[PDB]
Amino acid sequence: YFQSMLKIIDAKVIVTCPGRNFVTLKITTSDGVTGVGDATLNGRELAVVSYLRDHMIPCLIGRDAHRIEDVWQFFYRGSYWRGGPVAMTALAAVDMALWDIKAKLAGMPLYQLLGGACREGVMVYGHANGETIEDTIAEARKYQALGYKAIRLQSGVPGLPSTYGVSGDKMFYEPADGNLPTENVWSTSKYLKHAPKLFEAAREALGDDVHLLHDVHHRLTPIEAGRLGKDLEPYRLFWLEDAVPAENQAGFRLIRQHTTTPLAVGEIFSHVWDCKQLIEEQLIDYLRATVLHAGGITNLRKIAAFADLHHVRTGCHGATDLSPITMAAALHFDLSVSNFGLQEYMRHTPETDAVFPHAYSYKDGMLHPGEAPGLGVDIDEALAGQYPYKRAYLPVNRLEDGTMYNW
Amino acid sequence: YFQSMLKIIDAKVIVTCPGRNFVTLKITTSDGVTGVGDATLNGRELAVVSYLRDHMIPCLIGRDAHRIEDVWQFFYRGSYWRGGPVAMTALAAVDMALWDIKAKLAGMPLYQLLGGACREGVMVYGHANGETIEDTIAEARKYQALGYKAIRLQSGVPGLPSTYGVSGDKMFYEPADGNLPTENVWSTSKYLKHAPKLFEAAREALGDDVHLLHDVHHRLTPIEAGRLGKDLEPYRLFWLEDAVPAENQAGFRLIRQHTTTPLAVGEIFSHVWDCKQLIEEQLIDYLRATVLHAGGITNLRKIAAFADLHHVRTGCHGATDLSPITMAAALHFDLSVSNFGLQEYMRHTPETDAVFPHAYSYKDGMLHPGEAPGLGVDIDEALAGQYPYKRAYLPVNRLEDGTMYNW
Amino acid sequence: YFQSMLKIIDAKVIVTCPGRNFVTLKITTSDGVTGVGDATLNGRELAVVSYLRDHMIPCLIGRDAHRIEDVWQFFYRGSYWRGGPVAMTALAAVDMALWDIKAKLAGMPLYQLLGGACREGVMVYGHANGETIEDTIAEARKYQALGYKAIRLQSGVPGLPSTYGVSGDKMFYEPADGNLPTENVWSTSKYLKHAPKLFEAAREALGDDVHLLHDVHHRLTPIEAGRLGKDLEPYRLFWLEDAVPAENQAGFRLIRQHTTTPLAVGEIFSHVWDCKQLIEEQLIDYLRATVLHAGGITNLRKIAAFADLHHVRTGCHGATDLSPITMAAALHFDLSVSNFGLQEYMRHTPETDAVFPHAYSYKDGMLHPGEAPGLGVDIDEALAGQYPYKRAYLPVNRLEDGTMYNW
Amino acid sequence: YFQSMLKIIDAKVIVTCPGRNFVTLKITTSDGVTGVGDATLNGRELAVVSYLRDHMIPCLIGRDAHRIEDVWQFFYRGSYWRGGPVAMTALAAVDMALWDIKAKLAGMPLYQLLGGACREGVMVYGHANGETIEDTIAEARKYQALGYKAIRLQSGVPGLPSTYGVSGDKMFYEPADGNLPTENVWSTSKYLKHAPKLFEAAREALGDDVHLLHDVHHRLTPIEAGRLGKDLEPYRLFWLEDAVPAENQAGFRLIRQHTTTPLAVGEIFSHVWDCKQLIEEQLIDYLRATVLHAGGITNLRKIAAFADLHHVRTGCHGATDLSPITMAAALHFDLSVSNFGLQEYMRHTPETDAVFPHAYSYKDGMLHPGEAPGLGVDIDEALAGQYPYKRAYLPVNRLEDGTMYNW
Ligand SMILES: [Cl-]
Ligand SMILES: [Cl-]
Ligand SMILES: [Cl-]
Ligand SMILES: [Cl-]
Ligand SMILES: [Cl-]
Ligand SMILES: [Cl-]
Ligand SMILES: [Cl-]
Ligand SMILES: [Cl-]
Ligand SMILES: [Cl-]
Ligand SMILES: [Cl-]
Ligand SMILES: [Mg+2]
Ligand SMILES: [Mg+2]
Ligand SMILES: [Mg+2]
Ligand SMILES: [Mg+2]
Repeated sequence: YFQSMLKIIDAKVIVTCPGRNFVTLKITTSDGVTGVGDATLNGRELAVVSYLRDHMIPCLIGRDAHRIEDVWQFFYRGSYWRGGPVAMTALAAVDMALWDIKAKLAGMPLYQLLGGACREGVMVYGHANGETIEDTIAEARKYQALGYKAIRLQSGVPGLPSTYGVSGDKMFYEPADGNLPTENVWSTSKYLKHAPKLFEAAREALGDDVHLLHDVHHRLTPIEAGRLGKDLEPYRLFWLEDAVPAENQAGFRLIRQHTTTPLAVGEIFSHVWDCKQLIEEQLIDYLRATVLHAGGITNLRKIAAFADLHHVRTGCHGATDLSPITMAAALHFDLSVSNFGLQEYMRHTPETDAVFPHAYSYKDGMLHPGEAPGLGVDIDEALAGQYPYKRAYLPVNRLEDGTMYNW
Repeated sequence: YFQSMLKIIDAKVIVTCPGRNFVTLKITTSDGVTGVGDATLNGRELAVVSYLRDHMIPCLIGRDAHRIEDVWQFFYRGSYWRGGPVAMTALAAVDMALWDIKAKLAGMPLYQLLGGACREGVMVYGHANGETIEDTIAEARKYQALGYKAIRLQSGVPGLPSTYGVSGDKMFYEPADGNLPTENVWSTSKYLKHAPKLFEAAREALGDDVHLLHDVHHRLTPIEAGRLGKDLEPYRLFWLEDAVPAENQAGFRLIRQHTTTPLAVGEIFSHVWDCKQLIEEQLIDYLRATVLHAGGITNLRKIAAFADLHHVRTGCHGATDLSPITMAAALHFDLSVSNFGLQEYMRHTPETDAVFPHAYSYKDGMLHPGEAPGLGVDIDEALAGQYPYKRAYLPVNRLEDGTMYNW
Repeated sequence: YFQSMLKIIDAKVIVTCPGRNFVTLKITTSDGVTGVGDATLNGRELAVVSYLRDHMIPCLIGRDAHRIEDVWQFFYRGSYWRGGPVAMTALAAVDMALWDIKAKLAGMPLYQLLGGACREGVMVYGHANGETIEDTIAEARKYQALGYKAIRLQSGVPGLPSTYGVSGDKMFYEPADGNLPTENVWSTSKYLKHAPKLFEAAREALGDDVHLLHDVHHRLTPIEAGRLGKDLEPYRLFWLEDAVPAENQAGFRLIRQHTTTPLAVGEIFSHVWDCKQLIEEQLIDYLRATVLHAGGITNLRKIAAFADLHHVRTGCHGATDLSPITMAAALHFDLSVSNFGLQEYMRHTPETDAVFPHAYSYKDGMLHPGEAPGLGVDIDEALAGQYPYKRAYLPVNRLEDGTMYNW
Repeated sequence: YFQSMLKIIDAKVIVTCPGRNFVTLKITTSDGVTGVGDATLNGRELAVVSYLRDHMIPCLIGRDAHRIEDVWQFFYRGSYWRGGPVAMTALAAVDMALWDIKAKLAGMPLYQLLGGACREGVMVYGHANGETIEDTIAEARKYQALGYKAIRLQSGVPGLPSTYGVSGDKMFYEPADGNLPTENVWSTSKYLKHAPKLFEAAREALGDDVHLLHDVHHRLTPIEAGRLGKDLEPYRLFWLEDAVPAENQAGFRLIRQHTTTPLAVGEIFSHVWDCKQLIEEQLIDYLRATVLHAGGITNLRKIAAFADLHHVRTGCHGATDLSPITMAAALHFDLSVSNFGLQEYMRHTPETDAVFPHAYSYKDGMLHPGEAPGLGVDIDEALAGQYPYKRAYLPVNRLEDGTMYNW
């Protein structure tokens, strides 16, 4: 035998909007084996397109496709300016595509390369939202009837025109809805009094077996989050998510000091450095970082092993802005990681599913990555060409006095 | 006078199964004085048999039997690969047997060498289990009627086919029941809601004088354990045991931060290094490490003196898989240690008692080691020969999704 | 496609002594694909044989061979008594054999599953020993002439009959040489004055390009190690190894405080818990834990990712008591791990190489795992049968006054 | 068999001055077996006499002599006002006498009850003092010629009439020489410049094999001690003792930060609380606390086990004001403790040896406790009656300006 080099002979970025924007990388190797990776960065999509097309891809051509770790370190260190959502999301696409290729050459679904199956499927949660508590609870009943064992509840705040998680969309939430960003208004005090009522009513209506989750969406200070967690303790939430802006990781110390409600954070994190203190101080229970926005399978696996030393479990973000390619990768990761916690699942539109055909599927409150070789996913480029990019921004949020705040 | 060397002239390992597996070491010295030690490691018994027969014993022959500490350091450091349950359990058998010999030469029950009696007897707890709370409480009444001042309560979790501590055995629990390991299924959420009801009903039925204990059996995360401890505070438990897997000792910081329910851990520990942080940070109230699995009388005494600097008391593990030889040693230790907390007591079968005749006995919620010279215990080798080894494993435990978990 | 279960249909333990004792596990799957793992625990070999044969293997038969992580967690948690050198070495054999199988099914050398190659080969060091400094330096010149870029130097201590690393063996050191353990005598003060002279002369003779290493072999206290490190600073050692017994991990704080000589430790570690504090406090530069004694490829990879957060690099132990099966596994690991530091290499005897035929090879100061599918190694069972087990112990070490000490 | 109570039927305190003051406790049990303990508190002797005669002894009469630990806790907790040199020295006499009795009943020298021998004898150091460096070195040569492997050096400080350790006594130092306390004058600056010259010359004259020690005698601040330790590093002292007054245990942090010279402290300590921080922070290498002044065999053993977790070794104080009864006890302790470091040995006068006949003896730089049953020591009461108490105080020390300072 000889070392086999499978050269990368081509790599391209495809942009499509089958209901929302998605950016995809497709790598082709010498013998025609291809791999794809998601590179979608909601609301800043084209920055990642240029990062890939104009800078990374020309360095990728002609490389040995087998050298996954080396390529990862090459782009991570070689950019000189290190990390960040654009670079790490661009790197995630490369990593996903190379692991797709690796598993195809091995003749196995990717999870078999990552340690094999640790569970029979991946528990998911869906998204119950409504303008009132009553509407939110009605939506949650539908998720129960659908076999979901875990449900995130989000309700409008009385006295506020809008809040995170509440829209006309039922089976998903699709926030990037402005040709310019939608402006929202916020009151912490109104929200803090209301949230516990939501869960009080929800437990009464829905019973104790179902797992209930809530996303604070970055809107509190640590002492307010400690209070909110404490008020929510009687309802035993599965997690309370993104309670406070987390750049200052020590901010979670006060929360942890004042409540036993479990804490989750990090859908926006792009590297281990965004959560190292959170994890090593046991300040959170679930890490929400994803293969898409934190640098691929390669990096998320490393982070998850670190998390497992500190009683932290995975709770990967799963909003519609992560394409089916991310979902495939995420599911191979979730099926094989020992310290799995929960997987978010917002349904994509039928058009998105058709552009990104995949083997994964839902059954009885669980997703499963399927048994096809590779990620078990691809892009239909002809169909993708029928849905041109359309600019869309995430909303922003301001205080009652106009102060710029967190959405 | 001259230094007297009492040479070890023989040492052998006897395996017997008078109801369950037991491994025993018997050392003979030049003048015929013998000592025995327990070497039983539930579910991995024969690994310790080989560790002793094939490696340790040949180094033991011809040594001065008086040099207890030196022999201890010889095997502990000399194995090169240090500690671990197999090695420390093997070393525990040696240490117990040498202390048996030492006390016999001194003409005294062992506790007289270890500082003398500090109490009139050793308070014990027994094991009330039942499929329902009602059955568990009925079992606890029987223990009260038997004079037990302390009782561990364990109840089935509704919606779960089985849980730790609950079986058809009443006066004891005998888990190693599989020719292969029994698989169990687990739900933390079902358990967390149920456990407090058990103790609410138990206090109402049983009154406030009796000490009530609970064994979580490794199944929670620190934040869940903090919650469970908090929910149990109104019932004033004597201890809440093995709340979380303890390899990461800092994990107990969150528990201690959120509850005043007293904490116990460590039946599986094999050395001081498994609990040094727990003790020095005052993260626990009772250490459950035993003479059998943490390296004998010599080492447990050292650990207990360290524990006494930090308000930690002994709460030695006492399941049926510790033979009467361990029980004898444990009782000499418990009677003489100043910072004694409680001793676990599961009754052995009549056949086990006959194979291991002993002076210790139960009366009015207490055990006492007896006044015979030595440990006050021996093995009847002829009777032991009538009960051949039979393979039996401890159960395992998995989450609802198949994830490998803690039993 | 369907989930493919490749059942384990057989597993056996083979013991052989082609120059020294080796224990091997061989797993056979339904279609005849086999994998092997090393289970050798120097000086306590047969304890691991029984741990595997009598307890683990019967649980292994009929399992899905693809489920590597699940099997790992099954044995690690399921033993109930957790970790320890016997259990983790037994588990390492299972893990190595399953990864061998996985890579064979994938049609790839194992390193391709673990991230691909990160380097063109694996830098090694050899072992220069001699009774005097002059003899040690003469031996080091031979290693230089052999293309070794890194060399460990160990010299006799004047006034002491023997010391670690110094024997009649030149291309390797084979300590387990007693039908009972050889007793050695030790003086720290003689050693502390002498070691720096060794390296002073060595730099003068050998130049500055070559990497020089030293193994303290557990013999100092932290303040003595700080002094020794300081005295060695002018000679810029690659690492100073096992300076102090490391059960108390905080012991390395004083060393780190007083010297910039790089530190390595952990050939004896069996799990991440033996080094978590060392790593997270940046108290060491190289972790010496191995796939053999710390629970296989699966676990060492996890530990290495943790190490990479803290500037720690791998420096895997490589003495002759790790069989060629471990070496193969270690090399696949070393080639693919990003934070590689150095690999120890003691040459095996020709008879050992013949019993364990392998693809890895040495060239110009580097080893390379080779490109065969799997680990690239196997056992020749017929030849192995010609070399029956022969009992052999590691030496022990005592102070000048007889006190039991560290070898 | 029945529990045997050996009642204490009498206990008395004998005061004698065979060269210096000694206080002794003698306990008699029902069958005539007796035990003795030292209660000497240099310079405050009669306070301990009254503490015993007037308060403790009447509570002792009629107690079970076998209950060593219980008696210890009885006096330690029961005094209400806890610890202190008077109470703990009084308690030490009781503990020594009870352990003497216990070993006599067992028919063994005491070390056999405390774990057996860990070494062939107990390394000691003697006391070289002189007015000049030259005289000090001349005295050290005599100790070498006597087979001492370790020697404390103390020299006069030029420009100062006197300093600690320097007197007309050669084989010992006998400071309590005032019918009122002798006043001394002190200059730290003169001392700091001089001490390193002493050891520079001493190494040159005496060679590198011999262990050299120095007693700072409480006279520096931490930053000065750090400097002195640093200046002494080239001469590799065995220890630097009592560098700073140690009530503030954190004071040793600065020393440890600035020097690798090993540190010893604690001849004056009366309980574990005087050194818990020193030990747990690894701020010292040798604990100097003794069986006499820190509460007997029972308590020193506990402290030594704690010390062994932190790389601390025993370095028991051994000045002439500890009677041969303490020396006997100390030697049984030193022979049997695993983490032994060194034992101080100042020779008693011939008259003292005759009043306190004993089995221990010196040979080749070592003491050995002997093989007689018990402590191997007694008091000759008739001879003791020939040497009436004579008041004698320890010296005091003041700064050049009159400021009260530390002797
Ligand atoms: Cl493109
Ligand atoms: Cl509402
Ligand atoms: Cl046997
Ligand atoms: Cl082990
Ligand atoms: Cl019930
Ligand atoms: Cl076999
Ligand atoms: Cl030499
Ligand atoms: Cl009197
Ligand atoms: Cl006092
Ligand atoms: Cl002078
Ligand atoms: Mg969110
Ligand atoms: Mg338990
Ligand atoms: Mg080594
Ligand atoms: Mg002194």
